[PDB]
Amino acid sequence: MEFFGESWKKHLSGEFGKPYFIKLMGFVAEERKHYTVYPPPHQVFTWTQMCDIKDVKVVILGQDPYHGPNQAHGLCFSVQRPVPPPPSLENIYKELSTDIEDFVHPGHGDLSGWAKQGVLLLNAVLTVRAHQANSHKERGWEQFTDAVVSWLNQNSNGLVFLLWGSYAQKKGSAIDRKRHHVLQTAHPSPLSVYRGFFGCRHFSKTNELLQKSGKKPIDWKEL
DNA sequence: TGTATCTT
DNA sequence: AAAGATAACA
Ligand SMILES: O=c1cc[nH]c(=O)[nH]1
Repeated sequence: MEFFGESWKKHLSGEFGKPYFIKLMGFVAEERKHYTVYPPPHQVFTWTQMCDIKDVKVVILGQDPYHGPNQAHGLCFSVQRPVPPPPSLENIYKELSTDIEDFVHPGHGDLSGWAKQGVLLLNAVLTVRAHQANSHKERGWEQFTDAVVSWLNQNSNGLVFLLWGSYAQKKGSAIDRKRHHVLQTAHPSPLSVYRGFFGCRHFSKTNELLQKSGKKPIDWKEL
């Protein structure tokens, strides 16, 4: 057992020996020697430990991890107990409450329950320097996460990609819009939420598009 | 202070 | 690229 889930390591292995990835890991390690980097080393790839790669039905793509202490744990927008849901997640829960009739605030912020159902909780960038949002962008993470999205685009059919925010939206051109469903809206952060996130209804829409492809819907309350 | 996105 | 401007709030 390790950082990468079995199936994900098998299909993403070709990236490890590539110059951009070797250099990206070197940079992250060098940042960790001078600064505090989120999430810790063992939780950078938690998004690979929740379900098998070919069991992925939905993909929620965010910007980068949370930049405050004990927040980011490798699943986009998630926080493990007893850490309270950060501003972005409180907004996600509010949208979920107006979108899904049965959804109520779960009293915690751990999104592992969605991830176990086949919802890939990925960020365009997988690490961040403490207190500095998007500090690790354009260092190599985008090419790695492009490889993840590309693999899913090529080897699967009828996936629902939820691209939240400008940076997450850059991956739109890596997805075949006729073979997969791409839903795009503003980032749930208070600084952008009013630009389309509130009222986007991505959760009910995902479940409707899944049932049209003959797949089982996501129980958003299973947390 | 702190939690995006468009403009210059 | 990076910083200013804009923008919404317990
Ligand atoms: O994981 C996270 C947290 C905040 N914002 C994101 O885009 N992703």
